[PDB]
Amino acid sequence: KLQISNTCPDKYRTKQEGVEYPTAKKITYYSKVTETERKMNVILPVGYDENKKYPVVYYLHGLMSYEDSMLEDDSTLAIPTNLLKEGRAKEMIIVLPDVYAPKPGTAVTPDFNPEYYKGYDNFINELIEVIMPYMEEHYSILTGRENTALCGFSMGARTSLYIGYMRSDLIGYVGAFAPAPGITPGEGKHEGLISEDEFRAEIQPIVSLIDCGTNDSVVGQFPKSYHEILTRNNQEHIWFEVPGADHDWNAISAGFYNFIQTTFGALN
Repeated sequence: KLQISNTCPDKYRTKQEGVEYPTAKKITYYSKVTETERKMNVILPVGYDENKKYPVVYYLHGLMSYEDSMLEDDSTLAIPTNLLKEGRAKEMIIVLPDVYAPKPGTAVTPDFNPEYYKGYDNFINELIEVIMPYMEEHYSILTGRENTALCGFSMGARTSLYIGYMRSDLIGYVGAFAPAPGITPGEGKHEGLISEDEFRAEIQPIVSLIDCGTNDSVVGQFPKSYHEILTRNNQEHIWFEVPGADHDWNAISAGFYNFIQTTFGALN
């Protein structure tokens, strides 16, 4: 079945000569959840045909530079196309949200702190009440958990795990690349979104995947702790480490490379 690569080969995370890659279009929309105008990038597949329907991956940034964050390295645009060429991924639509979606009147400046993190926690409502309906009503998409993936980096990865397990009925594929502390209680001090024994779902993700560099200076051993908790709870998932990598694009690209090989039935 799947052969997990601890490191992403350069050929897949970089744009190859003579290959066409998809492009991002920035969408401005209104959110009834934040009561503000917001933005997201939508990346349609090459040769997008409105007479076909496509599965969707939502890819969540961490504390970086909002919806453009995951375009800073070419792995996001390159990996799905490069796999597709070898028959190793499905055609898909990629959405890059602005994940910081605080309730009205509660926005604070970015801080590695639970108060700022509340706006990431609220993204569950932005995704389900605003962005998913936006995508269904503006693009030719396949709906349902078998056609819906959610992945992210750092605070975006914590948020992907949280939404992926709390709403596994909507999300079939969950990818967490170096997830941040605080889904569960841990030591600043995180009181936890949920208890360790609560970190599970009544319906399993089709694929759940977590990676981390072995030298991550920002989230440390918290991804491994999530691996350990999910194991204790028999929530099957893929866990792997990226040798020598820090909180960086080597860890992210290895995560996205392995994740996209699994999404939407690509392994058959």
